[PDB]
Amino acid sequence: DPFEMAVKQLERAAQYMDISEEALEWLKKPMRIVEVSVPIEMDDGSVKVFTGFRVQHNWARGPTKGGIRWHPAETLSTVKALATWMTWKVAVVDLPYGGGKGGIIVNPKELSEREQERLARAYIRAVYDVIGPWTDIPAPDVYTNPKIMGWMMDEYETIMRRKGPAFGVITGKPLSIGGSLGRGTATAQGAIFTIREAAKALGIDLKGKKIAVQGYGNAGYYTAKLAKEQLGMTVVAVSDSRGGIYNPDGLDPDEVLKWKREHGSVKDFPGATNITNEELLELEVDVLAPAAIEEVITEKNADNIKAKIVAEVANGPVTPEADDILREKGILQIPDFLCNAGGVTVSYFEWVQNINGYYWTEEEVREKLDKKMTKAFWEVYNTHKDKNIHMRDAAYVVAVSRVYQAMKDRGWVKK
Repeated sequence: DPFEMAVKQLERAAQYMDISEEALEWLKKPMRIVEVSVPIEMDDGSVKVFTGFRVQHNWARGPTKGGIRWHPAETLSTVKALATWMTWKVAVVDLPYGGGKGGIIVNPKELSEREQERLARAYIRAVYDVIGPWTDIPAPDVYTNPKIMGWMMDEYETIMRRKGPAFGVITGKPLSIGGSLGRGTATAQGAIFTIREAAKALGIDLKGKKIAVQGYGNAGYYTAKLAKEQLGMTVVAVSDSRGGIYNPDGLDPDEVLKWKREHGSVKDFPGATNITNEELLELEVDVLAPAAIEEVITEKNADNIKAKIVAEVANGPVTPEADDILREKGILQIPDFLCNAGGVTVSYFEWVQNINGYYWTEEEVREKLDKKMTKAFWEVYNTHKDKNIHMRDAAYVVAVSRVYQAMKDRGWVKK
């Protein structure tokens, strides 16, 4: 059970900090869960009803934030756990946000464009009473895209009768309608900033060093590319689901992406030796950035990791036992929800731009993301050094401490 795992993680985090029992009990339960029926008209004329969710875990720090998932395997427990996880994600980077999450149990591959638009509009019509620019701001997620986000924003604006900033009700919108610059490279840019801060903390100069990226999707490719130009590092290995490649002299991320786009995979790249993901994770490098399927570092390969810095771009790619093993080896790990917090930070920036009615440029968005990521990483690392605990635990302590302080300030909990 996902919610049980989230609650267990929260209890483990509370073990390393001084938090009252009533606050822990408050945080173990989402503050509002909304389950609604989503009726749409199919192209054949029949009416189908889908199950939609909108979980608002906590809003002590501000309006809740979280994406909407369109997956056939969606469950209320998964949405609750992801909302609980969104709370700490926005808390670690000091955003004025709470935790939220949505989801519809639907297979979008079986739905046409008109049916998808009807589904988005009906979901907005169903959850309008619990969402808003200052109440709950949805976002893109798995199997959802900026097109659906724009449809949802249009439906919300139609229902609201344009009485306020309807652009700010939802993030990830297209640039033509309340969109924000720098959204495509948000996660990779945040990961690069955290990697640079980690190198500064460890005293390593990344100029001319080596990086290996596990996973070559959007985040992985942009991370490798970002690193290559901004950090000056040498990309020596990238991998895909089919396989991976290695080159001591370095790989060009643009050429690798073009070859992957042409042939469907990064395998058989010219001048590169084809390798499997398992030895790619074990390469002698300085930075390792798993940006693919989670749980890639376990008991089998934990002892064989030779990277100095492990930037968990993906969602929890390292098991807690592997976490302890790598910590014993002196390898610094950037926590998963801290390394990839650039996306939510850029969504917050988009919300600020929509609320204010004034839109920034690429440079400003990139200067603000730099400040936010640097401050969050340094706070987490200072907690690491002071409490002599695992980085992951330090980030959890920071997030839970911020949420607990916000709850105490409102008077929700008296201890």
